[PDB]
Amino acid sequence: QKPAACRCSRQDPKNRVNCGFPGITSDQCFTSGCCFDSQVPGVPWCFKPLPAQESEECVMQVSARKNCGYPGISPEDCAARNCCFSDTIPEVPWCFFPMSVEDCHY
Repeated sequence: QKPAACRCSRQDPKNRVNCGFPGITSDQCFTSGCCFDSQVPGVPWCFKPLPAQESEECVMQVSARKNCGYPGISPEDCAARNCCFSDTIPEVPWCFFPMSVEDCHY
């Protein structure tokens, strides 16, 4: 169902991964659980969204993560400094700064 904007907004157009069959409409794309955008040329207009998070300020591409914790920092201690926490991808910052959800459009 319509992924929230930052899951869409926050991806680099060159890293979009196709979603939907070809000629799928805005609505079918969004309701397929993907992102529609018809303003950037040359890239998929119906693409898969970023993995969600509890807060949308924490949603970005793994590479845009700036470290905010330290090896082993607890999810509780990571929250105390008002940082995001995500232990799903290995070998990247599990505690990183969030980014103000505002750049986030469709």
